[PDB]
Amino acid sequence: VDYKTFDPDLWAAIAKEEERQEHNLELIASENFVSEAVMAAQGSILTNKYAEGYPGHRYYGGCEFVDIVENLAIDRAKELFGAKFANVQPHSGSQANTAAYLALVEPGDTILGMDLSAGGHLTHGSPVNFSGKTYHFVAYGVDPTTEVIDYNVVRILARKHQPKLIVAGASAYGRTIDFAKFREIADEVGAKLMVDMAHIAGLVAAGLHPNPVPYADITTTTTHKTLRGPRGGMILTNDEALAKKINSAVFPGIQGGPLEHVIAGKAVAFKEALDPAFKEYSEQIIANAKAMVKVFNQAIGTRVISGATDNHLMLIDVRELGINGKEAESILDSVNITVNKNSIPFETLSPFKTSGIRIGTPAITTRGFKEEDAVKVAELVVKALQAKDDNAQLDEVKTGVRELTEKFPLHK
Amino acid sequence: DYKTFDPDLWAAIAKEEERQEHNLELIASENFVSEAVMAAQGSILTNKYAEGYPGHRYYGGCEFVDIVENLAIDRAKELFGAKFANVQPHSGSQANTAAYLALVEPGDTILGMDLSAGGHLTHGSPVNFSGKTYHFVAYGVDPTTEVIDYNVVRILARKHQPKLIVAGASAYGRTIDFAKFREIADEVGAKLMVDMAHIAGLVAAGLHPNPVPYADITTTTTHKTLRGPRGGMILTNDEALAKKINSAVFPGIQGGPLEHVIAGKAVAFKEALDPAFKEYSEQIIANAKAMVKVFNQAIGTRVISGATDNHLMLIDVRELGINGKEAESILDSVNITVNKNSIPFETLSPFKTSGIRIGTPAITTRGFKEEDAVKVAELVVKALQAKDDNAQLDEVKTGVRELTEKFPLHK
Ligand SMILES: CN1c2c(O)nc(N)nc2NC[C@@H]1CNc1ccc(C(=O)N[C@@H](CCC(=O)O)C(=O)O)cc1
Ligand SMILES: CN1c2c(O)nc(N)nc2NC[C@@H]1CNc1ccc(C(=O)N[C@@H](CCC(=O)O)C(=O)O)cc1
Ligand SMILES: CN1c2c(O)nc(N)nc2NC[C@@H]1CNc1ccc(C(=O)N[C@@H](CCC(=O)O)C(=O)O)cc1
Ligand SMILES: Cc1ncc(COP(=O)(O)O)c(CNCC(=O)O)c1O
Ligand SMILES: Cc1ncc(COP(=O)(O)O)c(CNCC(=O)O)c1O
Repeated sequence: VDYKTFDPDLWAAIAKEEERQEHNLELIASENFVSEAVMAAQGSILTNKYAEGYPGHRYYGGCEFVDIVENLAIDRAKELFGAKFANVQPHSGSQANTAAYLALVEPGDTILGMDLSAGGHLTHGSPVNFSGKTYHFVAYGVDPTTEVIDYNVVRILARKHQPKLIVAGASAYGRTIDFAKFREIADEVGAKLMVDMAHIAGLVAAGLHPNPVPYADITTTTTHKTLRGPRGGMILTNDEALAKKINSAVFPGIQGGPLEHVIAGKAVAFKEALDPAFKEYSEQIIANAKAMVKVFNQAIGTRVISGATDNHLMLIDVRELGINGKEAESILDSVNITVNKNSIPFETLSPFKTSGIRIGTPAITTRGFKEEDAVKVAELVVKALQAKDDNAQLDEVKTGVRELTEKFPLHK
Repeated sequence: DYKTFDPDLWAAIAKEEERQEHNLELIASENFVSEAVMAAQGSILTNKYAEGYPGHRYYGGCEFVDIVENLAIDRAKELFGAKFANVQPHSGSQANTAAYLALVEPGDTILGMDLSAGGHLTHGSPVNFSGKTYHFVAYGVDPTTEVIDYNVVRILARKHQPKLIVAGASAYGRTIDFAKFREIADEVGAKLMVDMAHIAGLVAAGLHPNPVPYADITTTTTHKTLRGPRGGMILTNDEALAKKINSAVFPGIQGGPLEHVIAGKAVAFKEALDPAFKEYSEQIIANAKAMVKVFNQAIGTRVISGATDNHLMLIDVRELGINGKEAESILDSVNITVNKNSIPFETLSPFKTSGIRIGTPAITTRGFKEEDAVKVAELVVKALQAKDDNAQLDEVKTGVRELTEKFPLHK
């Protein structure tokens, strides 16, 4: 509180954001609320250490204890996911994927990855991203009728295009991904397989989604989604030769000094995820998501892509409400429900309007919501979107949000 | 209490805290951030996805994160006079990655400082993305003076016709003539990029010529002499480049920014706008010059170029019959933390090297003045000359203890 007097404007903004998280329903599928330990590690004196290199082999003196922290994160990662090798230095999921491609393919090589509209990430071959700029991406999508991955189409594309690498994983796909089937297709055309499990990494760790690590040549992930850790990336592999290429790619390939205080937060979160309570959290995530999907399915005007969820998220086509994703987002904001607009498969509008919204349950599950409460959130979402600027209706939605946020204090 | 759930992690963090307390941190690129910076990094801002830029995000709920990031952008602009600022780079390497994307094309010819002479890895080392992605030509320093020969730089630029000239250094103790670099770049039709990561605090305090008026793009880290959290930043005065910089950072090479880190950047920039920061920055250079004088007079330690104009020095340890890695290990055993470092025309591998690098930002932050800097330098000399006399080493340890007890850090 002493330093808060020196910079009133900044600490005032941080206080508002704390209230915002307290008083809104955070439904961004890729968000979560980290523990106090995760925040304490990020707020620690480890921010002061330069530690270029890897544990035991640094380019600086004085890394005795940073080496303990980083090996803590590596070892717990290997235990969480069954990988023989782990790199915990990527600053983000985008840095992780950048180094993974460096260890797997050459510039210009052909890569088969999920199309962004269908659910793939920017770094799975978007042409405004390094991935699409550096490599020759062929995109697979979802079936127009079922809106799930057609693995025959993936195989057809793989045979047609003879990719060096197939990428699986998604930012906006609510369904189980068949990594074994992907491995089988990659083997038929002689390609490598990279799996980006960033969104489902927590569910994988809890055994509630098939684990890609045994199948993928390289597995990448973020630490800050369903894994409920600090923001950052990680790279997993079982091949010792790839592990050497990954480590060289991360540093001195594309990064310099690692963020050791963030890596401390990773070690914190990995140990939390190894706790048996974490598995109960993860099942609650899926139970809550399925509960909301059921509410959204019964409502006309919220159309759940593929009609179901197997994991933490849902993609909602809002077009039949006469709105686009950007306006659906702002409507829900005006009643203190935070989502993001999101492209849906076969998206026809720009990535800034879109035809839908995305909703995920990890953050409300973390603050304590159960299925009854998830159901109330979805009902509130449907009500707000059907309101059509009936301000009385909207204020009732605000009331229900207020009841939910008071029933489940977060930072209080 | 949450510390009881993970005793191994929290013990390691506590040991690192004592280590910073009881060792002399002489690593030129390190510092000790304020309680406010750590509090900002340890805040709830880590929970926010904020892809995009203030006002134009891909997520809901960014009203207050937008305030924070604009605080950091605006303070960066007031500190350095840049018309545009990008505060989202996760690191200095990410900053430079986006800068190159905004300036040149893969395979283009870039003229950057050789690593041994003092340049950074991202200034064209062939094990780095820079050397792999672009055709780098290196300029170095004169062998006799160990400072930059700007006529040799002009000859190289004329000969190789680079699309881009990069100036800036990780281990160069002397003033860089950014005006001269701009002039050379203009003669051969090149763009100019300046990576001021090490001197950014000195630049902010007006103690090193400011590159922002000269460089097409200026990159920096926020965590060296700027005494901020770990991260990068990209500055420019050109509206077209600013747009290319922003697209290069996101969605070019990053995803969501680290908003708690950007909060810490905003904290640190306001600290640097305070007049005490200028006195801190002046003390940095005074302490560095004080140590250089000790090293010059000591037999066995040779200061590269024989002088410093900024925060750091390269010490050629070869006359002591050791290499930089051994010098690093000796000094660590007496609680002095340095890093081995290549010297100009380095003949050994980057993991052995012929020297060590020493900088004063961190001991200056603990409060050291020139008298105390002189004692640090004398202790470094005593330890490197100790040569298996364990009694001498114990005396060095005692002197380190007197200094760290006199200038408490985390206590
Ligand atoms: C993380 N990300 C994401 C993703 O990567 N993949 C899916 N399926 N869904 C999502 N949802 C949320 C988020 C969306 N991020 C995006 C998505 C698309 C773009 C994009 O194409 N932008 C272009 C054009 C933007 C425009 O026309 O407005 C650019 O030049 O920046 C830029 C950022
Ligand atoms: C940040 N960095 C640095 C730098 O970039 N530039 C200078 N002048 N001085 C320094 N000092 C500290 C630090 C040193 N970092 C380095 C320096 C050199 C290398 C390098 O050449 N590595 C090679 C192999 C080196 C070897 O033979 O051991 C590699 O394949 O990884 C890798 C990292
Ligand atoms: C000291 N010295 C030096 C050195 O001895 N060794 C190295 N590696 N590097 C350097 N760098 C700086 C300095 C030498 N610099 C130069 C650079 C260029 C020239 C040069 O081309 N002079 C020609 C004239 C060339 C012309 O005008 O056509 C000559 O005949 O003197 C002569 C000397
Ligand atoms: C599958 C996947 N991979 C990589 C990333 C990139 O991580 P960083 O933002 O840390 O670079 C994301 C981000 N997904 C964000 C979202 O879905 O909202 C992702 O979903
Ligand atoms: C001039 C310069 N530019 C970029 C970087 C890279 O920043 P990151 O480590 O955050 O990627 C460094 C690191 N210099 C580290 C040192 O001198 O010890 C640097 O000195």
